[PDB]
Amino acid sequence: MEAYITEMVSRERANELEVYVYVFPGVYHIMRAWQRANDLPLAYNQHTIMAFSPVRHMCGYTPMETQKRHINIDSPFERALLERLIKNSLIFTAERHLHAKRVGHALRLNQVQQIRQVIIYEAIELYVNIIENRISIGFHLTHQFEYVYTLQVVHSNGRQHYTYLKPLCTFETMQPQDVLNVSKCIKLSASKRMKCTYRWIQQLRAQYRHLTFAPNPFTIAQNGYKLDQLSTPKVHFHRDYATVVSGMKTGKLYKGGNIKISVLFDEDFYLKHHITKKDIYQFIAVLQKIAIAQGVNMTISFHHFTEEVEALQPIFAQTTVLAFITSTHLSNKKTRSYQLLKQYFGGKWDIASQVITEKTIEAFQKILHKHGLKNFYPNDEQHCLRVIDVLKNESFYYTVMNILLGVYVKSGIQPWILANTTHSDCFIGIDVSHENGNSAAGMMNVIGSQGHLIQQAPLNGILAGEKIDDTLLANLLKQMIKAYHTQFQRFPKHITIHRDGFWREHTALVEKIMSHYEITYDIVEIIKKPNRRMAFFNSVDNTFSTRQGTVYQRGNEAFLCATNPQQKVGMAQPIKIHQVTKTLPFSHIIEDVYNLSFLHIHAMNKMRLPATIHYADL
Repeated sequence: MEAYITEMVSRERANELEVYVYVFPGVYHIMRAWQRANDLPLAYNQHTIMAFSPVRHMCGYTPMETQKRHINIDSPFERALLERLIKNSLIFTAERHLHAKRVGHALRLNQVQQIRQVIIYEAIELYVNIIENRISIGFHLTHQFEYVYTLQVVHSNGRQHYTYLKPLCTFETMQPQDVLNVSKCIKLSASKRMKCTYRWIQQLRAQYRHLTFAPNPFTIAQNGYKLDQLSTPKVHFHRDYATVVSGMKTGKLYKGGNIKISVLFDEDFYLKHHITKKDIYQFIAVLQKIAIAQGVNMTISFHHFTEEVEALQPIFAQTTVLAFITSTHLSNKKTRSYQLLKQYFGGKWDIASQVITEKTIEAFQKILHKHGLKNFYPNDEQHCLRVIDVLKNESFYYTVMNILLGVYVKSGIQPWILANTTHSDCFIGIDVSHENGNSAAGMMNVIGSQGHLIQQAPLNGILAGEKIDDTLLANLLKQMIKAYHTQFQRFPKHITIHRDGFWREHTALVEKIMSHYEITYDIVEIIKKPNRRMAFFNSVDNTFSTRQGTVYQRGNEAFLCATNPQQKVGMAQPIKIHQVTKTLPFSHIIEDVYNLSFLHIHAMNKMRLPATIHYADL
């Protein structure tokens, strides 16, 4: 089985709820005075105050008018007020009958764990919306942290935020060793999460009276959603391969080439860890043999380095660098080497995935010893081939590719593309945030039908949810259209614009440009943190399971599950898709979004976002 969602819809339409409305000649103290007395939930907007029951024993003030009415469906002012009132009523009943506590933006609800000096509480988060005259409540389960020791530049007291008597607990203020334990403890499975949410939510509705729900309101059939299953697209290496892994194991890359590498080796591998010199040569020979088997000619240049004579680019000058550095120095963020590596890689790249550390060398030695191939000449072809064949069937194999792909993207190499064209012809992506959602430097990408990059331009400013300037947006759109025209000798007939976040730009300018060049277009918003979860329920074994490529569709909104994570990492996080323009069918939009996410050419494991809004810097 049964599709589920962390959502629930009441059987009472928003225009059949009777409310008391008071108008005053915005006002904030009036609500507080009326809420302290008579102990009732309220809401306000501007000078208007809305409540569910008639207020009695007023502290003061004389409203211009008092009414017992319904609301106006078409009034944007009377809908946000009712949403606020419903959310406040839910918080009221949760805080009274369920003993929850309003902290920050969520409600602490119970106790789960304590690690060292940190208590971990589970907090529920509620969202109320009015869509097609129906009230829908969505909810999320998160975790909040609190230090246990009391004081004998930021301070906090429960919900009271005296930020500048115990201190606050945040990921920024965590100790280096506490982060790993906290992240491990926060991890929850699909069944644990989707049962802990449902238990508390269905306890909430037992003590609620203003709205009524079905006995089983969490099924997607009770929410107006429609289920869809999407097939996995094929990829192209030199023919049609069903899976990326199969192509990487027994295929030739889409584009080859030659690479000159300035290998960066740290001396600490010898002074402290006692690693033999020939081991580095053996590892490099293995990598070169694999690359030559893939059709890429890795050519070696070593560069034993320390902190002297850095002078910005130390010895590399924006060339491809193979990194050898100890994990103990990698963990230390204060080290200049880690900062330089981050600057060379960028925000999108993860530092620890493409860097060879002593742990990788130790695993290579363990494999070599355990298979009786610890002594082989690097220059011997048969020995290297046997080592490759041994490593092909191990779990270490992935790691090797995580390095090779790492030096393939940065060297202007395209490993694979899509084997079939999408429904649209060109994709323009505007990425102004990290993968989790936190803001970062902006980037505009242009992608063809089968996923090959066309153009890429930086975007400055846009620090926090700001509309892009009209002049800059027009210049960028014209530049990308001209780039496509130059490369393809034509003009696109359909362009999809993927936006990271909410669309705040001037749609009239886009319409004018598209009509000037006679190009049809669509605008789609992708939300990376929908704060929702989706799963299937099996009653025979009574568990919840997430299946990759699953679509829930309602109106012009959709939820997409595009990953299949293991039970060890956690639970799959969905993607929200919203269509603004109505030019193309929305199912085709969802399918294109799903297909563009199979272009994780930077890493061996599948990514969550489409490549339009998740792409490396050049």
